[PDB]
Amino acid sequence: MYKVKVYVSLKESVLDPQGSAVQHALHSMTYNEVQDVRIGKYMELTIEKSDRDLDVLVKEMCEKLLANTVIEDYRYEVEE
Amino acid sequence: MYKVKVYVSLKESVLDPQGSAVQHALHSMTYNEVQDVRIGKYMELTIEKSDRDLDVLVKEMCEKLLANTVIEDYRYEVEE
Amino acid sequence: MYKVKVYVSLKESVLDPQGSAVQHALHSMTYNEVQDVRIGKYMELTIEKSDRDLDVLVKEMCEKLLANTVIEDYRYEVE
Amino acid sequence: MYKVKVYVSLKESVLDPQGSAVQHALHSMTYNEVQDVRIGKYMELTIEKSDRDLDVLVKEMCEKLLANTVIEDYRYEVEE
Repeated sequence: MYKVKVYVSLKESVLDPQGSAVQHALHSMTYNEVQDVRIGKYMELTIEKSDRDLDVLVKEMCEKLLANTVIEDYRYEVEE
Repeated sequence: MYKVKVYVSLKESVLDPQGSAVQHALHSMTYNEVQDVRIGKYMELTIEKSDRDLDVLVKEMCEKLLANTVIEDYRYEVEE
Repeated sequence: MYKVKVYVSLKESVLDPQGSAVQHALHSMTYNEVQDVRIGKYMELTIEKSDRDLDVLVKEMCEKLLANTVIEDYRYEVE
Repeated sequence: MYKVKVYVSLKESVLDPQGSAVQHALHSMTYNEVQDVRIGKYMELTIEKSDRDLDVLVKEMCEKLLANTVIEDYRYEVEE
């Protein structure tokens, strides 16, 4: 069947307090050449396949659960 | 400037309670064609080339903070 | 619009002289730490909203042009 | 060991003749929803770990062989 990977990232225009806290921790570890950190979501979905189209299925699952379209962009991969 | 995306997931010999809660959530929405859900971390770093080897720098950050080497695996991407 | 990236690669069970030539070339350039080289195909397509299923579209485009289903594997991305 | 993938494509300020040919064939196959086609190179390399920095290594292999510095762009992926 299908192995779909969905990547979710906060649109550039939005701020990321968690990513900044991490960056700070990295500076706290002397890894001070990290001028900025961004934290997103990564998902591996093993999809069978029903009377529903692959693109519609993934877009629906993304557009309403896996992601919050007013703060995060996404892209996805597929391989059988 | 190097853009460094790190992808951490969880060994395949490790359960993913978080992924399960999601599969269940997706099924309740009729997306019953999801056989499994693994949830991972995606991180975009912005590095300013220093006196430290890039591969050395990335390996250390992942191994010491970004990815728990005991229950997770990782890979990364580099771009200028 | 769909920015779509398909990746065609020779199956592991197939030999790749081109890759082995490039690897040799590298060795000549003193990079002997390269124990192997595989050369694949990278296509970046822009697809408009179609009445057809994206996965279905790509599979067909590969099976009959972008990929020789006899010696190559593929995968793809969508944005 | 290191599985290294280098992705060379062609700068966007350059035409992709090889792609237009591909686009045409697809349109002839009736797949007219194809608005454009850019073709690139995919390369999987297995590299022994050395004192050398992967980034430097890759950068160099590209500047002199894998990728034409004048008309192409590259990025890469690393996994142990």
